[PDB]
Amino acid sequence: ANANLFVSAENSQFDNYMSGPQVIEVVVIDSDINDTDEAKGEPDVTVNGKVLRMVQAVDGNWYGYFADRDQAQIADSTATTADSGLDFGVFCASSSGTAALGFSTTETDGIAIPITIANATATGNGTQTGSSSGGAITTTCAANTLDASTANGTINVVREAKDPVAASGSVSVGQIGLKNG
Amino acid sequence: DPTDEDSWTFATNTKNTTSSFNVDTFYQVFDENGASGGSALTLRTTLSSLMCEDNCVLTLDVDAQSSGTPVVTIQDNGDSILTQLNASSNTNANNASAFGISTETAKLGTGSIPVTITEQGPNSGVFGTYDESDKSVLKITDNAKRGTSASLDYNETPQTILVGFSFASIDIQPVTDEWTSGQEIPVVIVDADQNKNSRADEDLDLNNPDVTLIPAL
Amino acid sequence: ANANLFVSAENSQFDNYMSGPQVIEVVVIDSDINDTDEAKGEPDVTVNGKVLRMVQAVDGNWYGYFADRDQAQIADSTATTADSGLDFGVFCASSSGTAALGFSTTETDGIAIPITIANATATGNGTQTGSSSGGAITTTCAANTLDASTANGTINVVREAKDPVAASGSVSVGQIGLKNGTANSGPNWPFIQLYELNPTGNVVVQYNKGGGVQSTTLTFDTVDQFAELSLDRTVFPRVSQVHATITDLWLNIDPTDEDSWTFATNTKNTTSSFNVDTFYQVFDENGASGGSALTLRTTLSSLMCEDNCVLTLDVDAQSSGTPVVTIQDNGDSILTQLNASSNTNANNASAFGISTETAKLGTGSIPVTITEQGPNSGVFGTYDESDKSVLKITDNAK
Amino acid sequence: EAKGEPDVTVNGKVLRMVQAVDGNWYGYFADRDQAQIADSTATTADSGLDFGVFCASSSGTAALGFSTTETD
Amino acid sequence: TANSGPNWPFIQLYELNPTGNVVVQYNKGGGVQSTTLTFDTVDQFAELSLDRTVFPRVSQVHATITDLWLNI
Amino acid sequence: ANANLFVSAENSQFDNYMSGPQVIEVVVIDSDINDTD
Repeated sequence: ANANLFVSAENSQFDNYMSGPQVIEVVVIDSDINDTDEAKGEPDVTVNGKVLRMVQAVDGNWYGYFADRDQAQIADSTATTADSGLDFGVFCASSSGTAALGFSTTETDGIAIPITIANATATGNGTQTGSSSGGAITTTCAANTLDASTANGTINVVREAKDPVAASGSVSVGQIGLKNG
Repeated sequence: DPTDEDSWTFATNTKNTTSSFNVDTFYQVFDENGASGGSALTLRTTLSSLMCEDNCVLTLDVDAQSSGTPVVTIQDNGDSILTQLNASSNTNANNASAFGISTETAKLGTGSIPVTITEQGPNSGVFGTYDESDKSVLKITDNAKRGTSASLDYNETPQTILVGFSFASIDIQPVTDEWTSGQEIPVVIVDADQNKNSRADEDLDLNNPDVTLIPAL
Repeated sequence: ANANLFVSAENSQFDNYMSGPQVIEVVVIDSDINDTDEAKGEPDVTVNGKVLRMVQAVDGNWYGYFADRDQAQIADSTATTADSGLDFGVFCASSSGTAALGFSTTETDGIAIPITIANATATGNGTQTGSSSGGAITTTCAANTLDASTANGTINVVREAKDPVAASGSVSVGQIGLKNGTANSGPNWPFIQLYELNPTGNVVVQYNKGGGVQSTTLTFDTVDQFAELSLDRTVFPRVSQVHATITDLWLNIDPTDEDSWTFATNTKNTTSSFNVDTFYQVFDENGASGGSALTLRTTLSSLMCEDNCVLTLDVDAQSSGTPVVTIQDNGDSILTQLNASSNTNANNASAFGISTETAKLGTGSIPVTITEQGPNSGVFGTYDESDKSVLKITDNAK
Repeated sequence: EAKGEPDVTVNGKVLRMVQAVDGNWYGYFADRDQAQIADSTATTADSGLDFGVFCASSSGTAALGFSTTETD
Repeated sequence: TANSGPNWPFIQLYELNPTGNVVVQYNKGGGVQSTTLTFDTVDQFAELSLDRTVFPRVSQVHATITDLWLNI
Repeated sequence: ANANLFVSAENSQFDNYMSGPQVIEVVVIDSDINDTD
């Protein structure tokens, strides 16, 4: 398990394999950045050399969730009703990170946010259901996309998530700037 | 889910021959505490594209030799909501095709034996049909015949569920050479037919009608 | 004990068994969430896969209390007067959590809150006394139920509860939203969450944290295989103290307090109306009143007692005319010589009784009191802290 | 910062701990009968073995401002 | 206000068993610390020692008393 | 990689060579100065 980095797929029994539409949790536990009332720096975590953005939680631990792009899209197409079966929520482009989450997600292939689309435009508002075949995600998401959402928390593949650290003094939500924690 | 306890529900009846019917797999039709937790959505035609290699499908055959008496039935437990949809007096609890899920009757209705498994720990990868009270979804029928069997399949490797009886042995064990007045010595019975639960310790209580035999002096 | 999860029933001596109407305390102690001025997230704790709601206290620890649904209901039916005997207070439905406590309790079989019912309606106001048989709890509780309550703190099965953390700035009462946080005298804290458990079946308590999960498994079964009595010596001289120690898991109802039990043990009282009986908290651990005496003899079968909840005594076994054992007051009981006539003396065990409770614990019917050696030990004794036993050998014994 | 009181027990009963300026937690206890017997010698206040004034366990909330109910 | 105020310090009274053990526990994450003490008469640890055997005419008599009981 | 100083061109395979119009990243990671408020 190393010392300070924990990854869900790290299992000796299964020889560190992962497969299918599964989500992988990355946790950092370290005493250097464990405080929640001071603005310590986000820990620098990468998968295949690309940056993984980590949110601090109330236990003083840093969380991040990732999955394969095509498997998330293919699995999400089965979820015909929202927040049931394998729903990853809504597929947004990498550029949408700043407008939707409030921080940059540009070194990722795409993000999956738990909202619903009210105004199903072709461009500015992402894809609710995903593609049965998969591929590149190109539809973007904006700030007006979040406010118009009529049902939050539509992700069903992660259900037990720790509370993001609150905004006090110098500290932002999740210590990295989530718009709603 | 890496943070939660994962629940899966299967349509396993391999002898439902209705043209519309197919063996199928569903995700989170229940919770780990036996709540609703959402609708049932088809996964059968997509399992090829989600990296499934003969390992995402559960099938069951209640009567393998077609003797007329079904060996295995299904029952409710603490991690599922199963209901007897045919409540007619003409049938009983040994009819596996008389159970279904009430909220999801298109694909998990009468016939099409629904079977539910639950994850033993948030991020373990080990699933079971038992609940925390040790009550399995799958039970052997009360009128089952010796020698007959059922067949359960995961990962395209079937296993037989054989029904059999066990010879018993009783033996009083005197602590020393002679049993004298005012001394407790053990009496030991070995009969596998009274071990009806492998996850629980069982007592031969007079008052329980389902304990069929009790020692007597 | 794992690292950060503590469950009361976790005892190597008794092999993690639990039985009867007992309440179980779950405590989380961790340095990651120990602060009380910041809004840290409730820790994620489940029993048999169902959510356990945890309140933060002033020591920076998270508490939750649970019990079997049917055993709480059956035991509560014995408590005929409020806040005496085995009272769990009032039984509310799962939906009532939001209206009564101020937060959701929907993944539970029922909740037990410490109030009293003023307006005993059929629907909107819960059950005061519980069912002798048990079953599903369907009566609901509302916000107007709390306000109309005329006596708060009626739970007697949990008596030593830590103070809920106070509401300052972003922080709510108990950090999860209790509507009134005065412990052991208020209408919300403590409260017991009811779960339907399987006799002879396992009970699993889990805590999910970053870097791995802690579990504790318990067994729910009759526990007469761990129960025994020990005496201090083999042979007793004439004015000796008889120091009797009882170990019984079943007798530790309160996980936070020192449990007191009182017995009518005279097996030769032959009066037709008389029966050997068991009473709960007729005294304190400090020898105070601590409530009335309420019958448990006809209910012990339904509370999972298998030949292990009954104390009997025979003062003269060989009927020689001289009684070997008598009884005396000590620091953990209030015993009185009701026959104070000069014609009798202190060797007459039948001349002692309890003054406040004379129907069933009067003259004759030798009352015997035991006290728990530690809040959550399960080891009881007749000795007090001055080493004065209740049971003494008579001066003229043969 | 408002850190939680550490959980300290004597013979299984809770000991209430006060924080001091050195960042340490303190508590003081004694046998009940010995304090009472010794206090009877102190006929003038704040001289000899005076423990001050003896209060009941319930008095903790009204006098100190926090609960002392698991004490004698 | 310490040692001149009405609340600090204060002593919590406990009923203890003569010739019996007294156990102090602290419960923290990752294990518990315990310390056990005995409550009994302590005249078996008490003695007086003098600095010398023979004393000349204007000597100091240096007497040392060790007694657990005397440390109130 | 030392302890607290990271330079992009530090590659054992290529023997710490650099060439051409390339940009080089220098990163300092230390717990003494890691705060941002």
